[PDB]
Amino acid sequence: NMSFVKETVDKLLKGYDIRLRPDFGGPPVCVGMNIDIASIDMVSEVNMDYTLTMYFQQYWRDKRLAYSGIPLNLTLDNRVADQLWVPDTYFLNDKKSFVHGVTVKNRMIRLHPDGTVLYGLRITTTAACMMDLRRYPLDEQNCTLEIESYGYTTDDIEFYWRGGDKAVTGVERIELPQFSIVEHRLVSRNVVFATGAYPRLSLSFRLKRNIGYFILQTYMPSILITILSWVSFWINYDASAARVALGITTVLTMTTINTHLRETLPKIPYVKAIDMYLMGCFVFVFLALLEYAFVNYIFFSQPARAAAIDRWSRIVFPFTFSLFNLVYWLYYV
Amino acid sequence: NMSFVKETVDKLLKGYDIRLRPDFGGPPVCVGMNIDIASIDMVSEVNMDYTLTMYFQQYWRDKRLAYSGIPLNLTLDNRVADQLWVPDTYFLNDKKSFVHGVTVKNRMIRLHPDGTVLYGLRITTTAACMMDLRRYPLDEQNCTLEIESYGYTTDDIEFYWRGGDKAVTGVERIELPQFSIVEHRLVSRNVVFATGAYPRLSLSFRLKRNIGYFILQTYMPSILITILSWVSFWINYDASAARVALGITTVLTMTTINTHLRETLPKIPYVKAIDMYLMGCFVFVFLALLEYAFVNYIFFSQPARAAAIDRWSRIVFPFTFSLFNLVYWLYYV
Amino acid sequence: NMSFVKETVDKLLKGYDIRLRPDFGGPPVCVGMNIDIASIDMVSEVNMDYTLTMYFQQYWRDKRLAYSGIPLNLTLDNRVADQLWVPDTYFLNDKKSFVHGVTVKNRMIRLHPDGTVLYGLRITTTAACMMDLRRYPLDEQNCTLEIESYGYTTDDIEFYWRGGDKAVTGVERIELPQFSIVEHRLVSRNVVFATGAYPRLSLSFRLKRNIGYFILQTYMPSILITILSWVSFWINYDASAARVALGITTVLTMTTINTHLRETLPKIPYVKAIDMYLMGCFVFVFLALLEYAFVNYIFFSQPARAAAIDRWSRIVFPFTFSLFNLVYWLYYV
Amino acid sequence: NMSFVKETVDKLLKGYDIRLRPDFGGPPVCVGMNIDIASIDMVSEVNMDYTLTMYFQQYWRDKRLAYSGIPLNLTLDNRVADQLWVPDTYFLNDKKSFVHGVTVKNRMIRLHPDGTVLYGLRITTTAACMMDLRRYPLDEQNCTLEIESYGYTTDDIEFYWRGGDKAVTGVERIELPQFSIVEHRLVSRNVVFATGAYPRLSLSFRLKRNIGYFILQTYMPSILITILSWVSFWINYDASAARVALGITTVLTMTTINTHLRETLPKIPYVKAIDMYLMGCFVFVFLALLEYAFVNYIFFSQPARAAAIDRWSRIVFPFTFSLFNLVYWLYYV
Amino acid sequence: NMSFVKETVDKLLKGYDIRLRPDFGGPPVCVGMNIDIASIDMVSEVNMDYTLTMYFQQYWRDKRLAYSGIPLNLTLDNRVADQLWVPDTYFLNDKKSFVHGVTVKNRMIRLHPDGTVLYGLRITTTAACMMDLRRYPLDEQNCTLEIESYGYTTDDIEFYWRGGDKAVTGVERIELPQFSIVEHRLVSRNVVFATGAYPRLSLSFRLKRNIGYFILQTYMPSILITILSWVSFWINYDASAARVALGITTVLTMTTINTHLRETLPKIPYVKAIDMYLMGCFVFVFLALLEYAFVNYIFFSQPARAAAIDRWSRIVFPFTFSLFNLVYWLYYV
Ligand SMILES: *[C@@H]1O[C@H](CO)[C@@H](O[C@@H]2O[C@H](CO)[C@@H](O[C@@H]3O[C@H](CO[C@H]4O[C@H](CO)[C@@H](O)[C@H](O)[C@@H]4O)[C@@H](O)[C@H](O[C@H]4O[C@H](CO)[C@@H](O)[C@H](O)[C@@H]4O)[C@@H]3O)[C@H](O)[C@H]2NC(C)=O)[C@H](O)[C@H]1NC(C)=O
Ligand SMILES: *[C@@H]1O[C@H](CO)[C@@H](O[C@@H]2O[C@H](CO)[C@@H](O[C@@H]3O[C@H](CO[C@H]4O[C@H](CO)[C@@H](O)[C@H](O)[C@@H]4O)[C@@H](O)[C@H](O[C@H]4O[C@H](CO)[C@@H](O)[C@H](O)[C@@H]4O)[C@@H]3O)[C@H](O)[C@H]2NC(C)=O)[C@H](O)[C@H]1NC(C)=O
Ligand SMILES: *[C@@H]1O[C@H](CO)[C@@H](O[C@@H]2O[C@H](CO)[C@@H](O[C@@H]3O[C@H](CO[C@H]4O[C@H](CO)[C@@H](O)[C@H](O)[C@@H]4O)[C@@H](O)[C@H](O[C@H]4O[C@H](CO)[C@@H](O)[C@H](O)[C@@H]4O)[C@@H]3O)[C@H](O)[C@H]2NC(C)=O)[C@H](O)[C@H]1NC(C)=O
Ligand SMILES: *[C@@H]1O[C@H](CO)[C@@H](O[C@@H]2O[C@H](CO)[C@@H](O[C@@H]3O[C@H](CO[C@H]4O[C@H](CO)[C@@H](O)[C@H](O)[C@@H]4O)[C@@H](O)[C@H](O[C@H]4O[C@H](CO)[C@@H](O)[C@H](O)[C@@H]4O)[C@@H]3O)[C@H](O)[C@H]2NC(C)=O)[C@H](O)[C@H]1NC(C)=O
Ligand SMILES: *[C@@H]1O[C@H](CO)[C@@H](O[C@@H]2O[C@H](CO)[C@@H](O[C@@H]3O[C@H](CO[C@H]4O[C@H](CO)[C@@H](O)[C@H](O)[C@@H]4O)[C@@H](O)[C@H](O[C@H]4O[C@H](CO)[C@@H](O)[C@H](O)[C@@H]4O)[C@@H]3O)[C@H](O)[C@H]2NC(C)=O)[C@H](O)[C@H]1NC(C)=O
Ligand SMILES: *[C@@H]1O[C@H](CO)[C@@H](O[C@@H]2O[C@H](CO)[C@@H](O)[C@H](O)[C@H]2NC(C)=O)[C@H](O)[C@H]1NC(C)=O
Ligand SMILES: *[C@@H]1O[C@H](CO)[C@@H](O[C@@H]2O[C@H](CO)[C@@H](O)[C@H](O)[C@H]2NC(C)=O)[C@H](O)[C@H]1NC(C)=O
Ligand SMILES: *[C@@H]1O[C@H](CO)[C@@H](O)[C@H](O)[C@H]1NC(C)=O
Ligand SMILES: NCCc1c[nH]cn1
Repeated sequence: NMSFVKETVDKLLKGYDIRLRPDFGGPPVCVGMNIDIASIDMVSEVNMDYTLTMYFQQYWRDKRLAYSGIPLNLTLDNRVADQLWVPDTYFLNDKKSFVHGVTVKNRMIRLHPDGTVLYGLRITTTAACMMDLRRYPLDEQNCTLEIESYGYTTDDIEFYWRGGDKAVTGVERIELPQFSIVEHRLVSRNVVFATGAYPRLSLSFRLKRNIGYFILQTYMPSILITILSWVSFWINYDASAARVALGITTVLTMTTINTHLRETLPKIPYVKAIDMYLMGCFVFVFLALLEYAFVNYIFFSQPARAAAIDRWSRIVFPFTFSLFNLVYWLYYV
Repeated sequence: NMSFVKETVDKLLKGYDIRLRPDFGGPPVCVGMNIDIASIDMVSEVNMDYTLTMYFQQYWRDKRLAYSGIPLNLTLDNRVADQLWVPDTYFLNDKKSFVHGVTVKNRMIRLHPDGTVLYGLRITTTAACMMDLRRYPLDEQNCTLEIESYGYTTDDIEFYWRGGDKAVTGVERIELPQFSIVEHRLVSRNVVFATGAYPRLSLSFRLKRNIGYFILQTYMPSILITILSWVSFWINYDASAARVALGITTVLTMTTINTHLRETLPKIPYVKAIDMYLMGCFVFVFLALLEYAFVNYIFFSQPARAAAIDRWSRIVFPFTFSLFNLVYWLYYV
Repeated sequence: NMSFVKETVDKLLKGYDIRLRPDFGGPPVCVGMNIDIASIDMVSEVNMDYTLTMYFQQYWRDKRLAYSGIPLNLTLDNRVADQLWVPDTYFLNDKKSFVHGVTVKNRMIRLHPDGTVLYGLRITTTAACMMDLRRYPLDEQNCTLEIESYGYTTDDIEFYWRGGDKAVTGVERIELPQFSIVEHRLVSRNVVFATGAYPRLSLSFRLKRNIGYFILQTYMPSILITILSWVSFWINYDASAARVALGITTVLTMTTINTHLRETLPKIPYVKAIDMYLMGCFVFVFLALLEYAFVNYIFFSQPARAAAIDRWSRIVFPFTFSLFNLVYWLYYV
Repeated sequence: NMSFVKETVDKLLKGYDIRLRPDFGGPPVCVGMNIDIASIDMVSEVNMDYTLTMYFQQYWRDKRLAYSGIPLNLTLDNRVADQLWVPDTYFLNDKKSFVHGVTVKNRMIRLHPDGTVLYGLRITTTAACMMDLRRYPLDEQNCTLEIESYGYTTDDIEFYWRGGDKAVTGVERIELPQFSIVEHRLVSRNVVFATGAYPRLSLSFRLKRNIGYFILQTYMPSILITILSWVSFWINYDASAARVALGITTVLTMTTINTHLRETLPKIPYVKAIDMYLMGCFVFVFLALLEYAFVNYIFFSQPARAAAIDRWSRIVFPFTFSLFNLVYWLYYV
Repeated sequence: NMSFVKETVDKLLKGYDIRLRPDFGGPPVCVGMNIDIASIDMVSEVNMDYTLTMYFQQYWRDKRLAYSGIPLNLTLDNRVADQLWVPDTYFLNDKKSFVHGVTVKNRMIRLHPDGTVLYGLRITTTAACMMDLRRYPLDEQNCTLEIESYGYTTDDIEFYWRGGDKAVTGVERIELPQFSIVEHRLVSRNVVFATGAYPRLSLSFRLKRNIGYFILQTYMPSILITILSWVSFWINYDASAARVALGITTVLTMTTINTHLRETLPKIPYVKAIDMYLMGCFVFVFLALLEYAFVNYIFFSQPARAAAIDRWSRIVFPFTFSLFNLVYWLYYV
């Protein structure tokens, strides 16, 4: 009977003060939370933030909304949520979050006979994640979503994960093009500020970055250019022009590769591992050119010593570069 | 008689409760749906999403809105839609969507004497499509648009296509630049979540990326540079300058092509077939240059051995390149 | 008497029903439309759309608003437009449009003694224009703005241009940095959909691109680089290093030019005219380098043959390039 | 007495008709405008528009709001501006303007005992400024802001700058990194349209561009490269490789500079002064290389003629470049 | 008893007039402001602005809201903030600011028994901060946040930091990668405009840029290229091709590095210190090439003088560059 249900809803909402929390002046209202992660849209190191779309649901108990005589759970229209009390839950570290509004506001209100209220939203947020990219791209990020009550202290509200360790779902279905979610954690605690103690929930992901693309697109050209520089040591004895032309081509190619690659890398202004590796390759080709210059300078007066120096460099350069490569791949793994 | 129509409408809306679905507590309301796709703006591989503009239409029946004495269809102003009940339909896999509002909100409400309601919106949505670019650019994508009620379960609402396979129209007129609509499919089903069973409609497009410019511009340069690296072998000593020029040209052109195609392609992190093809061609030409360097170094010592190495390279390099190309092509096509 | 005018307006708006169109259940209400174009902000080929700012004016006759005793055209505050029926006019091919709202909403309501209503808005609309860049940058586009009633069919409303071909003004004052408006047309007709017949207005512009910037930026440097690559023919063959360096550097310059210019071009899936010209220049310079390689290979055997080949090249390359330029410029113009 | 002030304000607003302008049916209302420019955020040549943040104040007299018994100016809350008549003032040439809304809407209403109303807003407008970049980067631009009534005509409203030439303040404190505000002018007039005459105010700035950055980073590298190209003439003509490499690498460096400058400089579909200068330098280096080619071709038969041509080139090329620079700098300054 | 609290609140708001400030026509209302800074999202030199997120809390006393019988602080729902009077506080140097509204408007209202009101917001604002980038990338910037009453003068409202110097917290926790916060200052004063005197609060940060990234990616390549241009000196002057090619290769590499760095570095329209350093390095390599040109011109007639010139240059160029670098690093540090 629609008229009877309308009468019940009007009776519930009449004399109902939306400005007062449930059990005002009494025990805090326990609010449980569920997060169904639809998808992690993207992760950006330039802005150091990740975009996250989720179904965020809050469960609590408002005795003023308890009804009797109806053996049903009333799934009301979303607009009635504007006439109820809802927790002032906000995301601590978000930068731009919104609730989808097509074709209507993605909002669900479900009343229960015992006064229990379920309130669901579909939120696309952009949470800030500070990233330690000193080991980029061989890095590992820990990005968290923080949930807190904005106004009410722990004396008026409490947050708990509804469902224990399985309160957050959908993480296993996330397809991140570059990262792999190694682990996710749920944390509940109380934080302290000048006004008092606030409840706090935290959903943490550990993202591990794939390195195949960097290996097959970033390091390999530099290694090949270094080998091409090494080729110079086995070019004639008096090729004062062809050998220096090969070195010139090597240096110009190294500069072009570094410039274009840094263009194809995030513009974050601090030293990274790939920057160190490219600097090392540049220093190595520069040292090869310096060795050629010194050999050419001493070639006319002491040809035997020049040839000996060239032969010794033929071994020293690959060995020193391999030592540097080993210490680099062991320092960053 | 506008006065009589206005009185009838006022009687219809007097006592109407938008917080209660039609036939509340009884059978679920069957909501039929039509989509008329105006156009698809773009299918971005970088963000893995596609923009779609459509004339979404919902058809249902609310017996509270049935009117008598007017043997016509009441095409009311869109604002009356705020005073009625509308389903909480939302697109499950959208990242941003809006209803156009110029000059007025693009919205149509039509009432029939038997309580039938037709509700039209003009919606532009950026729906997420997780592409698979392993076989890029010869891959075939499948991008879907999902439609699902938010709050009401199957006990309160049911979805179906109004017109069978003719429910969605305008697909054949989609002017996609880089894709072609191979086939569009309409699916209806139910999905069980922790909160119950919900209806689901799906509109899926299969897109075959046009080979075209990709074949005509990407693989051919690499093949030609490999052919040049081959023809660099049939060089005697007196034409050594020409061989040096050919080798340097091959290396520089390969590097420039690699950088250009890694800068002017959708910046997806993970590797793909084209990347492996380009790296293989680079490796082949680099190894050809290394072979020339070894031949030049050992030419003075044992010219017969150097000539034998040159001839064996002439025999082997095209054969190995052809084997690599065939295994790559049958591994991806 | 301001109070008397207030009483008259209140009497006009007392009992007025916005949800019902004028002449409801009778002849369709004729609406005459004027457009005063302010400027065309941009015409993006990347997004294939143009931004257009205009004053959109609608003219109809709602006899429910007819008043007597005040021989003046009542210019009312724009907010009263929220209390009147206005046509659900929308733009068929827009993507993102809005009405400026600073300092107030750019909206104008003017009532006339015979019930005539004039309703003006200032609209900035991004209309999609699916271009044809096969002849880029010598193309001639045709971009249209489509105006249609959303909910009401031709039985309820009938659009027409108020003033004939003079219904659209401000075309001559449009300042397009790149294009030049050749012609504009106004079309009025009816279009049939499954929901009935709808009025349709179309405002079409034909835009002709200006090629001077592309002439100086691209077409001249490519020609100069090709002519410079032709220099190697006059250089004596015995100076192998000079010709090798010239060919390699011309190839590298052409590669850099092509890469930068393509990166400054959209990713449409077909080859434009400028791409054809750049590819032709690249082919010419690469062929000159290969011709030098062939001459340096065969000069040891038959020096007279090599000299004859060079003397033939000095005529063939300029003649072939002149023929290529002639066919390219005649084909596209 | 707060209650007495509340009663007076309510009596002022009781029976107030916001739909009618003050003194309706009589003399037009006089609106005096002040602008206090906080900053000019940016100037963009790509979009040809400038961002402008201002305090915009309007002064008029509505005798319906006159009150007695309170010898004080009533600074009311901004929300009361939604209950008062305000002029429909808009900016004729803006594209995206808004009123700031943190913490509250930046808006001020001040009522005077004689009924005078002062209405202040904080507006950030992106105004469209057409620019003549024929003399970029040596150009001087003129950017205007147009203020006009939308609905009311000269028979209903009249604009005048309040304070004469001191109406607009804050101009001297504007800090444009690239421009310098030479002058600003205030103009008041009437514009005729099909709907009658409308008041119009215009605040115009004349901005002169700073050229130090363009001298350091743009002209100087080109001049240095052109000078470096002349090194070829002071090298012995038998060293074919050295001079060929010099000419071709100068051409390559000039191409790199030109392309990267075009990428960095704002996009424009026409020819600028800087482009003319770059093309001139390119022509000079191209002619230097061509002259060297002529010398290398004719040196064997007539070494005396080759030496004479080299001496004439040494005399002419610096002289011709100096003359070209002198005429270029005299024409554009 | 929640009904008692509801009655108390209704009595508080019975007849409350939001349009009137507390003690209207009396002493000015003291507003104490606290700021809890969460993070600084970015600091931009292209736009000269920084993004700041903060908990902004205002403290004042409204006697109209004083209540008795409830010995507790009433933390109300944020929506009640629309039913009270709040200061028209705004930020004087902001460009785009908003209050986060997920899952609700991040806003807090707390009423104290003595009528004291605490009103908190969570605000993200893009505050303009003009920068003196002459010493970039070794500069120290000063960015200020200005807080002022928009409509009320010092006769009606007074701003003061609440808690003394401890009014702003969270500064030490700001994680800026590129910059490093040195000192933050709080200033309180009154400014005088044409209308009257307005209160003003200012929060100033002094940021110091970090130069390690610039040193290891922007200065070292130039230093290495200059050292290579030096090593060009030790080649005997007879070899024209080698020295000429090395000098011009250094010039071309310097130009490419400069252009790609200007692309990667911020695009500000005026001169910095890095630009002067790059111009100095370019001048050094240019002078090295010119010196070799002079030596190659005079080597045949004056071999002793040419040898002496080379020997002297081998010490002069390193010494001159060392002096230039010492001057540069002492001037800017
Ligand atoms: C990314 O980085 C963040 C930190 O920046 C990590 O978050 C931390 O996660 C750990 C768990 O892995 C948290 O440690 C746990 O804190 C709980 C809360 O402590 C508060 O409340 C208790 C009372 O309930 C107080 O006693 C305490 O002082 C705090 O006020 C504890 O309840 C947990 O205790 C668990 O272990 C102990 C033994 O050590 C047992 O006795 C307990 O029963 C229980 O099992 C625990 O200490 C830590 O607080 C988090 N920090 C923050 C800032 O959130 C993320 O985990 C990381 N990401 C990933 C993927 O790891
Ligand atoms: C892009 O990729 C998506 C998948 O990711 C494809 O979507 C699938 O489309 C197929 C059809 O092409 C769907 O298969 C159909 O499912 C219907 C629903 O079945 C569900 O419900 C029933 C109970 O009602 C369950 O028993 C069942 O397990 C499912 O949960 C079926 O009714 C269909 O059956 C049809 O065929 C059978 C014979 O095979 C007949 O007996 C039936 O009468 C009927 O004709 C059918 O099986 C599939 O469910 C879709 N997947 C998803 C996840 O929705 C898109 O098609 C693809 N894009 C393109 C262009 O192809
Ligand atoms: C950019 O491209 C668009 C098309 O994509 C062009 O728009 C077309 O413009 C032409 C006119 O130049 C339009 O053709 C005209 O259509 C009118 C409307 O037809 C409807 O109404 C009539 C009855 O009035 C019906 O019979 C008909 O079936 C339609 O329902 C016609 O009235 C016009 O008639 C012309 O020809 C007849 C002879 O056949 C003459 O007697 C008339 O006097 C008149 O000359 C005409 O047919 C066409 O419809 C437009 N296309 C679309 C899709 O609307 C733009 O012009 C182009 N841009 C530029 C700048 O040219
Ligand atoms: C950027 O470029 C714009 C133009 O595109 C410049 O704007 C022009 O500014 C000049 C002033 O510098 C304007 O000229 C003045 O116009 C006034 C208004 O005239 C109108 O209204 C009067 C009635 O009030 C009518 O009679 C008249 O026909 C117009 O309809 C005049 O009052 C001014 O007259 C003054 O000078 C004359 C002599 O020239 C005297 O005889 C008068 O007594 C009086 O002293 C004057 O003519 C011009 O109108 C503006 N253009 C436009 C389109 O409005 C900007 O100045 C420029 N930017 C900068 C920084 O300079
Ligand atoms: C970034 O740049 C801004 C400026 O753009 C700097 O802001 C300035 O900060 C200084 C303090 O470091 C301010 O100077 C202070 O002004 C106060 C206000 O003076 C007015 O009001 C008093 C009465 O209260 C009048 O007497 C006076 O005439 C003014 O009308 C003073 O009260 C302060 O005095 C304090 O210091 C002095 C010693 O310097 C003591 O003798 C006093 O007893 C007292 O302790 C002081 O003079 C200045 O006004 C600010 N400028 C602006 C425009 O706000 C930032 O500091 C800078 N960033 C950083 C990190 O430094
Ligand atoms: C209405 O809500 C109640 C409470 O959530 C539902 O009761 C659940 O019923 C399922 C079995 O159907 C049990 O497994 C759960 O444990 C019950 N919940 C609790 C808290 O005991 C009830 O099913 C719902 N009814 C409808 C029609 O939605
Ligand atoms: C009101 O709308 C209904 C539904 O579109 C119209 O009924 C249709 O009439 C056509 C013939 O004109 C039939 O082919 C359809 O099958 C009918 N559909 C239904 C659902 O009945 C009806 O004609 C309209 N009213 C008027 C006066 O035209
Ligand atoms: C709460 O206080 C109100 C107002 O005094 C009173 O009417 C009501 O009866 C009280 N409720 C209880 C349970 O005492
Ligand atoms: N243009 C009227 C609405 C419509 C057309 N097609 C589908 N819906």
